[PDB]
Amino acid sequence: PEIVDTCSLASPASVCRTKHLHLRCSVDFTRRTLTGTAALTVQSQEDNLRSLVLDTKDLTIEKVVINGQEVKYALGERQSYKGSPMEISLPIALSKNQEIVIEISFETSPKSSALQWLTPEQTSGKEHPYLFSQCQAIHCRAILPCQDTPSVKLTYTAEVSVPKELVALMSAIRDGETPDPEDPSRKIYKFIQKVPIPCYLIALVVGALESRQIGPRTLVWSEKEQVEKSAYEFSETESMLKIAEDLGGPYVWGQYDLLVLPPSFPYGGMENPCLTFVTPTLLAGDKSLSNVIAHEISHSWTGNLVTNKTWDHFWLNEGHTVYLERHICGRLFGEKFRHFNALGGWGELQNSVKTFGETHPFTKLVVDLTDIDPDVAYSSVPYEKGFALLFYLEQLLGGPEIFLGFLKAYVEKFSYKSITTDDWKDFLYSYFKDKVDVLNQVDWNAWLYSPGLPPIKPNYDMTLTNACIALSQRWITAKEDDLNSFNATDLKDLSSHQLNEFLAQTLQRAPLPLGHIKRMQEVYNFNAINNSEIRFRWLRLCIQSKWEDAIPLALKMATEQGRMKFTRPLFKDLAAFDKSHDQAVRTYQEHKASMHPVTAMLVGKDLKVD
Ligand SMILES: C[C@H](NC(=O)[C@@H](CC(=O)NO)Cc1ccccc1)C(=O)O
Ligand SMILES: [Yb+3]
Ligand SMILES: [Yb+3]
Ligand SMILES: [Yb+3]
Ligand SMILES: [Zn+2]
Repeated sequence: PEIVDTCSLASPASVCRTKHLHLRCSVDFTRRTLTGTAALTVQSQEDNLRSLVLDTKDLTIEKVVINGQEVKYALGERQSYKGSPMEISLPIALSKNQEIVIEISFETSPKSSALQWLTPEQTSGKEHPYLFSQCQAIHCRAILPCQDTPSVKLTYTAEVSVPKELVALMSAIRDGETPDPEDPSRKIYKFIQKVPIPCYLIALVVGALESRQIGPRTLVWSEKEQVEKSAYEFSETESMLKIAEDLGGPYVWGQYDLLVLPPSFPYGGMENPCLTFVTPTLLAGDKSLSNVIAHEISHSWTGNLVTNKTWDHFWLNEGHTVYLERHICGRLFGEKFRHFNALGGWGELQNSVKTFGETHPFTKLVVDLTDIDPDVAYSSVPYEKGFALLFYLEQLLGGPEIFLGFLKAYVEKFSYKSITTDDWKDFLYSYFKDKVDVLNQVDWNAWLYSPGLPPIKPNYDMTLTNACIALSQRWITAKEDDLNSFNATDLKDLSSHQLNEFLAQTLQRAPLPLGHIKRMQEVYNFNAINNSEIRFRWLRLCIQSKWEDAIPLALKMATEQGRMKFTRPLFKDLAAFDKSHDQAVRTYQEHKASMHPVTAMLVGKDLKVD
């Protein structure tokens, strides 16, 4: 069974493996560089090992030290988004299982794709700068030299020097703080991660952060202006951790803290161990976007404990996490609610497949990422096709209680390891050996490796969806003389989730006639709704239906936050509207230099600019 990581230029785990990183760096805001040493404890997996190769991207290497002396190394030629391989010549050949420590002195580039450096103007407080990282999938190599593949798990410690007014946090347990001996305007924050993790989980923030406690093992961190609102928004967090522990087994990471990032954070959430990062666009005021916390919590088992061996197997991380996310929300709010969210996810899958096209290779569950940048291929597919496959399997094999038994056993089986789809499938067959005849009914080749919508759609309870579908059908089939029958009372029995689903249904049939959209604004006043998911879908419906009044609203939401879920389609829709096209491109050009580097790249590709 031969499997190597095609996104990594480092020596693979079969040659050598990193066991520990001790990181000592200083955050230089004047220069937008992180400077320090990465000491890697590396274990040879081979006899007579004399060299090894590490991933780097846009790093400046000052030197490499083993056994107190400088050693030879060479940087290869850059291999586009993969970066440049660093070969290091070991001073003494290693036997199998021998471990050494390699200390690499390095400096990042200001344009590190792992990092966003924010001026004071780009923060809430307006007095201090801010830095955050995002290493998933393959940007850890833009921060430090490493075997940048999830097929290798290491523990880590780190000492981070920062201006003394600021606070540093990491994906790790805080292990104290002191004044910096070599510069008193500074502080050193120390950190310890005792659980082996893939390098994509290394995370760093530095900024003017304050914390508030919201449960026995949870602090919320943000700038001061966001603290009170974040505490309320994420108050279900401890109750979700308890349900998750019930489903997954023991939470092993100690703390579960939340960090609410500035608005340019590119994702809804990122499951950094001990410190989940979230977008401030979750702060709807009513806890209605909390499925995102349920999702990040669930990664504490599926993803951070049982990890995909390479990114071709990313659905293992996300499809399982969505399956557990939806169970948490099902426990809190009922089984009809789990089916409603499950049925919504099928529609998001329809969208993604329609968008790439039904034979596009990114619509496959297991993807081949050789020479594909993971950020380009990134979509809802591994989430929703992965969830669809699990929910189909749940229904085939006897229901949620039985399938949840399999999930817990799966996590116990593969804790602290990195696995492939074939490892998952083999264990699925082993666990359900008394139901192999059922298992053999599944069209594995189609579910796993075929493009498009899955060969079979699961059964979904429709109770909560029906009202959404009816209202959306009323609007789609309305003629001019029917617009007067709509009224704000149409919405009185719909939850925010149902309103969001009404908009998703209607957006799938966009455009609507412009008079319909204007009437919808007259009677429902969707312009007033600040809930980001609902506002996103409503602005998209308005732009796709060619409402000029919506252009400044859509542009302002595209640029005042940077969650890619929202920014990328808003910009794409604005460019596809002839009236807003020149402005969409201009606004992108003007904002580009102060955007997140990955977001800037993808919006550029979407708009075909550069
Ligand atoms: C498209 C994008 N997706 C994410 O941010 C997900 C990232 C993730 O998988 N974290 O674990 C986390 C997530 C999971 C489920 C719902 C929303 C967000 C987004 O929502 O902005
Ligand atoms: Yb300690
Ligand atoms: Yb009529
Ligand atoms: Yb150009
Ligand atoms: Zn996830």
